Amino acid sequence: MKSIILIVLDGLGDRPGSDLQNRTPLQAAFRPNLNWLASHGINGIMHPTSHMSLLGYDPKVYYPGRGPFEALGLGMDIRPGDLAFRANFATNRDGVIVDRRAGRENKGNEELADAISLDMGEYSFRVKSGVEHRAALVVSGPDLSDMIGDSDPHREGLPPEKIRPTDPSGDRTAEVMNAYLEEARRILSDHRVNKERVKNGRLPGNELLVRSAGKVPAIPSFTEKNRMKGACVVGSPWLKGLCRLLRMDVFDVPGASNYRGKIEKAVDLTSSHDFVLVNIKANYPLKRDVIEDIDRAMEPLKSIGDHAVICVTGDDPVPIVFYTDGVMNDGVHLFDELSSASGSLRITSYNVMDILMQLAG
Amino acid sequence: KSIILIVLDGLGDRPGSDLQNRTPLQAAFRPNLNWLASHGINGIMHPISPSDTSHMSLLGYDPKVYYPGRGPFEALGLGMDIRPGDLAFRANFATNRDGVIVDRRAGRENKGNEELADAISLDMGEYSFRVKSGVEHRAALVVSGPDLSDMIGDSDPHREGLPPEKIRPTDPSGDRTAEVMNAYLEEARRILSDHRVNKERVKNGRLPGNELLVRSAGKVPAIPSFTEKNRMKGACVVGSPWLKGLCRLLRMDVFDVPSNYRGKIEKAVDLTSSHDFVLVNIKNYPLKRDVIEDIDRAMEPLKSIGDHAVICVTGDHSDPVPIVFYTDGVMNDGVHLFDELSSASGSLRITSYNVMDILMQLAG
Repeated sequence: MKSIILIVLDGLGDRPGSDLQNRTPLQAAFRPNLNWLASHGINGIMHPTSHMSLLGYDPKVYYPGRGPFEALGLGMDIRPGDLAFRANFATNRDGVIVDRRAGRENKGNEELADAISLDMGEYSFRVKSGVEHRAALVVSGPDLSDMIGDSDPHREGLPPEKIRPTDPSGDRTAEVMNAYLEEARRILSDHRVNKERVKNGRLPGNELLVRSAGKVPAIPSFTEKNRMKGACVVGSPWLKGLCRLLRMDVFDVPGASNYRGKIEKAVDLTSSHDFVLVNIKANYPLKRDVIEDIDRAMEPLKSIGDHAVICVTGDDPVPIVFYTDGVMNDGVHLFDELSSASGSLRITSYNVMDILMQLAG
Repeated sequence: KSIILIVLDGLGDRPGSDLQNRTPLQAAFRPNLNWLASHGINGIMHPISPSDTSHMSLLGYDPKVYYPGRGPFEALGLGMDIRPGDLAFRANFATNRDGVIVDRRAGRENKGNEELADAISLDMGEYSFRVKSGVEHRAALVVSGPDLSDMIGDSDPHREGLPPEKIRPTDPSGDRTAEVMNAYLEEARRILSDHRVNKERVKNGRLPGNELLVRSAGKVPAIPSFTEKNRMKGACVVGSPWLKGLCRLLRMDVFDVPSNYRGKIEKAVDLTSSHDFVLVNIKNYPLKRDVIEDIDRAMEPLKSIGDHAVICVTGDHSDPVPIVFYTDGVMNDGVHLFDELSSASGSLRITSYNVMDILMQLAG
């Protein structure tokens, strides 16, 4: 049975401009490889995180929630049953939140994240810091519930709130979370980065203010879910992050853009994997030339039809094209927003993975 | 208790007058490394006897057996995944004007090679062929299938003026592999010769890469999992194609953070929550000093994770190196500084072989 390569082009669709003579970047672009794919394949229009459905997981049964999402955004590996918070490094002089953002200071934020990444009891606390005051906290351990309130008072002038239950399933999490917040409180207050800050007249981040608690749900392995072996040629911390949540191997291949390498690598993994998602990227003439680049990097694809199925799709409604060998052509000859609307296919994020499994046999 | 093994790769030794007759390591402001030496066991490790790596024996593999082979290793260095049972060759794109090898390197032209590499990467039923291209004429072929043999010769004749060699079996068990290879190479030279980049070369008075010359056929042996060899789950925080590829060989999870010492160090620390072993590879005189100082800053988190991890730090070469092992309640053996001089005062006198032992028999 054949392998699958699903290539998602971010940004595509777009609208016409009189700059490209009232055509989209996609219809303006010299795109012979994508056009070839179209003429030798089946064609259509797809519409709906769109990336998660594509991978065959209904979002909203499986959507992990904003907390864990941030944690994904900031490197960081969560697991089902883990509790995630969005966090701010903030200032707390004499028991009142004076600046929920610690002036948006960044220096040292990294060592402060580490210093308050720890274990206590059966529990494990991970903090990682992003841009300015932004940060994420991931807790893991027994009994975790997202049925709790926020630490963040939501405005200057209030003390940090004690976490409260919400409903009685949260009682444990709250007791545990208030005890962690205190712990982090002293460590933060005592750290040299912050003693440095007061001296030099800067605002210290001596509170980790947490909010938007979200529990990571069931989420079956990629294998469990789709009984196949999965790889992502993805650059972007959250996709890299999500792919690892579902246990698919990840490969970056960046540059010192590198479309060629991402396609060539995705073709390589065809040897050792059943399914390879490769995610592309994200002024009109420029948008055009970028597509023309992308198309040149796609020459490998026309010849693996005997051993892989190839899907290209964008990410309201976006073109989609399916090619493998022995596929009967739709009658569509170009790949773009108009011409592809004459395709036989009218599908949804969710049908993609099915059509892919069938073309593969 | 998890293990983080930090290999300081290319550890500037040999004293220099510039640093007042001290080493880069000895002159570097090293409080974190030194902290570990104070709170731990110290000594000198002798990397394994007679060779591009001592990393292999740290992950607990005797490099005498299951060294992959020069073929596989080339492929490994171009970022190609290999698995047990594949055949791997070093390769050159070459010019072949009517049956004779005229330039064994296609003049070192690189432009368009990767597309040529692609066009001759293909499934021919039960066998699969993957060619990736490197700097200049440099290439590798990996071939996958049932019962390949490396008991075969070379397609490369080693000098200009001769024809490409048909592949001969060097023993009865390579007769099948030779039949497959010769047909593939004939198929390949027909694809190449007709490609647009080679046509746009003869057109433009350049040297076409119309021939794949293969040599050093090597079959990647059985090689246990990392879990199979060591009975734990491992990850590598490494950049560097060869090392990443080997890590995928051993079936460990590979992670590449991209001078992000801090970030590699703290990714390793985050991985200790879900992996029992994590390998981390870090790659004039005052500048070398100032790098070691930059590395030392990155190791700040390590100071506080000994309650649930074991930290080890050594060097490697690019000749014995310093090594320090730390965890909670280890029993400091009296050395206070990390460098190739003061680490000699420590208790430990060991080889790369011994490292797994000290680690795992120290994590409980």
